[PDB]
Amino acid sequence: KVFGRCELAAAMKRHGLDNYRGYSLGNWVCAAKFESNFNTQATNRNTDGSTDYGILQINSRWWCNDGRTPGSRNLCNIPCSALLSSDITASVNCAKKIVSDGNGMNAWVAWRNRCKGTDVQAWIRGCRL
Ligand SMILES: CC(=O)N[C@@H]1[C@@H](O)[C@H](O[C@@H]2O[C@H](CO)[C@@H](O[C@@H]3O[C@H](CO)[C@@H](O)[C@H](O)[C@H]3NC(C)=O)[C@H](O)[C@H]2NC(C)=O)[C@@H](CO)O[C@H]1O
Repeated sequence: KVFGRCELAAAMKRHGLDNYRGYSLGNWVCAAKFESNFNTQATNRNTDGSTDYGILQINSRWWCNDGRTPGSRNLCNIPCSALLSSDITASVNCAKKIVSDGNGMNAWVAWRNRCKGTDVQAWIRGCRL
């Protein structure tokens, strides 16, 4: 499913992401935009052999099990395919664990390079929240 900007904002808010760990909603929407272009089915393989999954491009080396990443840690205890669902619950629950792991949102390379330090509030402009 390819979410619309405000549609995603609403879903993430509903799932408790607004200001989770001090990160406003605009940060999460900006991250999803640049990580997957709001597409829940997005996947991208990395050089180390791991793969990033879904709306928030969660990596198989640490967070989920895809059965083909030797050394995967599976910290969110879920098959990576669960992160591609049209329902973002699994992705959100796992993201909460990731952002709490010590490096905050820096865990998302696109957030660090394209969202961090920008006016993220613009990402939720005009949305009925
Ligand atoms: C969204 C996504 O999946 N992002 C991936 C990153 O999570 C990953 O970065 C590495 O993540 C691990 C797990 O959070 C980091 O290890 C943690 O480091 C912190 C502080 O340094 C420490 O407090 C934690 O104990 C430790 N976690 C454990 C359980 O070992 C690790 O530092 C990150 N590596 C780097 C280079 O930032 C990167 C890299 O694989 O991939 C993203 O896709």
